[PDB]
Amino acid sequence: ALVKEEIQAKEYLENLNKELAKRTNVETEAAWAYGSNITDENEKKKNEISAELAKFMKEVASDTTKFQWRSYQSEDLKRQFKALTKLGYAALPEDDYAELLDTLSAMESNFAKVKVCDYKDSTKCDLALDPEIEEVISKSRDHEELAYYWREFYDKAGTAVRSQFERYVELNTKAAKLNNFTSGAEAWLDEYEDDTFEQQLEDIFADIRPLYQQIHGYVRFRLRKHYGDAVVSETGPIPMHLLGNMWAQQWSEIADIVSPFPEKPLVDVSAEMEKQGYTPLKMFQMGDDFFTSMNLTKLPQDFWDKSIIEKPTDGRDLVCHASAWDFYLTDDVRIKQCTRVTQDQLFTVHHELGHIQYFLQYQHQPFVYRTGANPGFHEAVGDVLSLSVSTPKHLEKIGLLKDYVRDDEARINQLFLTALDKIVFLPFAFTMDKYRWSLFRGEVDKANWNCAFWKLRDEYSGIEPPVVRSEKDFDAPAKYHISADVEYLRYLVSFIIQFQFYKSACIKAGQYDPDNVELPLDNCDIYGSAAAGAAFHNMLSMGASKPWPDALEAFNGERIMSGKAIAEYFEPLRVWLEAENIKNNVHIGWTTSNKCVS
Ligand SMILES: *[C@@H]1O[C@H](CO)[C@@H](O[C@@H]2O[C@H](CO)[C@@H](O[C@@H]3O[C@H](CO[C@H]4O[C@H](CO)[C@@H](O)[C@H](O)[C@@H]4O)[C@@H](O)[C@H](O[C@H]4O[C@H](CO[C@@H]5O[C@H](CO)[C@@H](O)[C@H](O)[C@@H]5O)[C@@H](O)[C@H](O)[C@@H]4O)[C@@H]3O)[C@H](O)[C@H]2NC(C)=O)[C@H](O)[C@H]1NC(C)=O
Ligand SMILES: C[C@H](N[C@@H](CCc1ccccc1)C(=O)O)C(=O)N1CCC[C@H]1C(=O)O
Ligand SMILES: *[C@@H]1O[C@H](CO)[C@@H](O)[C@H](O)[C@H]1NC(C)=O
Ligand SMILES: *[C@@H]1O[C@H](CO)[C@@H](O)[C@H](O)[C@H]1NC(C)=O
Ligand SMILES: [Zn+2]
Repeated sequence: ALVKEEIQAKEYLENLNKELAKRTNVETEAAWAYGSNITDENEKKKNEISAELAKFMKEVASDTTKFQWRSYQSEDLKRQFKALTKLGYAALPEDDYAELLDTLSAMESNFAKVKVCDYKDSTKCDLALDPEIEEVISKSRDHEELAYYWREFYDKAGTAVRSQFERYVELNTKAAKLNNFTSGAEAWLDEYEDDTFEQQLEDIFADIRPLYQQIHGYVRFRLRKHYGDAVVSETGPIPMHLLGNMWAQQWSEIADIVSPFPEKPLVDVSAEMEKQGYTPLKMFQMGDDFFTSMNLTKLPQDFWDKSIIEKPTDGRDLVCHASAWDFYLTDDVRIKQCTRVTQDQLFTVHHELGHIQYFLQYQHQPFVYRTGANPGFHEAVGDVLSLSVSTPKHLEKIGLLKDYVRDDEARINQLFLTALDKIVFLPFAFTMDKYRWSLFRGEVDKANWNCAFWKLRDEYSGIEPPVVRSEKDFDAPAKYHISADVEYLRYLVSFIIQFQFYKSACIKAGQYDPDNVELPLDNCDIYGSAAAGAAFHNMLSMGASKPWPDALEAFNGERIMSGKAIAEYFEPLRVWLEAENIKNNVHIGWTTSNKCVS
């Protein structure tokens, strides 16, 4: 009978979770070794261990049918069993799974191994994205130089893997259908446990979209004054190579030429960091300090012993794209980052340490619950601290910002700078998954795959390639997450919910009061706040033990994902910018791009 079985089921789950953690540890070590050191041998090792774990998962999913788990009284036991039924790629036949792994490593290794020739020196051909190409994209204001590096990178990181990407789409679809999802889009969306999640995001995006259009319009206007009308048109999409980022996902690198008040201070602490002799180690130690200051968990010795926080100086190939790793034991957590001493990198350090903190907070949970409440929660943690670190308030405390006067104009500059990262990113993030969803769902014919990408980038972000592209090119995989098969919606969710977390943490810290002019949201510093840390502890320690609205409720008593907080943060900017665009007769919106030939 069911009472006796449920008791047996509890014991079954307890043992199985511990077994799954141990088996996943082995897979994770092999994946770490490959990412840290790309070789044919490490690839083979990584993929063979994954195939072995996949085989075990199949047996697990099969064994769940021996339990009447849907009949059980315990919501907790039912939730754990449900988690185990979800095979993902491991549902594929043995041979198909092996082919998918080989396809995935082919794409990620291609991305990681991209090298281009110097614009001025065709003999020097060892320029990698990180740091060489990204340095040019972020710093150069020579539009032809920028266009050169754009084309070279997209051709090598994107177009080169079209056939592998096509096969990946086929196998991802096959896997999804074996799990009885319609496509990989539904498989990804399942992580958010909400059948209205897409509509919710459409509604939030629509509310914020008008603010994006104002920022876009103003940036385009300012770029015209810098580059001239031969390079930037008033009415067309912005040429994306001028936006300071390879994918135009964040525009903060061009703040010095588009800032509302160029005669007033604009926060850029990179120079001071270098002057004061900052190192990657110091940046991570400072991140550690921020977390512990909030009464959260200190980084364990394994982190310091085993992390890679600087680009290796030997000849080896590796994945330099920053990442945080859980090894599913106790206190074995690691970061791999090719750390540079810049302001932007200080934020990346805090982002990655947010992941690490989440790992530490939930490591006592059973294996199946050792992940984020939803993928967006995991991405949000570090960014909440980054919002605080980025404030003039905090940066003055740590001696990185000197002789700063926070008048009305300096505040607008700072808000605009933040928006160049936070608002600009929203349409970008949405398009990454809108694109892949449309491919997964079979909504775009193979003949139209590349122009379908640029169509979305045009429709949502109002940006376009610097040169004419066609279906002979394939540009999507030039973005890491697309080559590496990492779901992107997590970042759209994060950029919305991080402001919900930040607003609440700031209120708990006594750092934000909407009726107090001396306590504005955009200058809140949660450093040293045990009350803010307590909220994080309450939420993060849950892991995935409960549906995400329960995790949000543990933080601040709310159960709904909302664009209220992000709009509240930027409201003073919205008011000022709307007026400024009217004052300067700024054209808003854009004509359809001519840069992808069908
Ligand atoms: C995705 O969706 C798929 C459906 O589109 C689904 O595939 C189905 O899974 C079913 C398993 O749940 C499976 O059902 C079995 O069918 C057997 C006979 O199938 C043959 O004939 C069919 C035509 O009539 C064909 O379509 C098939 O291809 C086969 O040729 C049955 O023999 C079998 O039965 C046994 O099991 C049931 C279930 O028992 C349950 O558990 C306890 C006992 O442990 C019961 O007390 C309880 O009541 C409960 O029912 C017993 O009742 C029975 O006595 C037998 O022991 C069973 O019905 C089905 O064949 C399969 N395919 C199709 C096309 O339907 C996938 O599983 C889904 N995938 C995922 C990941 O969810
Ligand atoms: C730097 C960061 N890395 C990823 C890593 C994703 C990942 C998942 C699984 C395996 C390898 C890498 C992360 O979320 O930490 C990142 O890609 N981020 C942060 C914000 C937006 C997004 C971007 O830069 O596109
Ligand atoms: C990289 O891997 C190779 C074998 O694939 C190994 O011999 C070598 O020690 C590794 N290099 C480094 C720097 O760890
Ligand atoms: C730190 O957290 C613990 C529980 O994790 C709590 O009991 C303690 O009160 C906190 N310290 C402070 C100063 O709030
Ligand atoms: Zn992240």
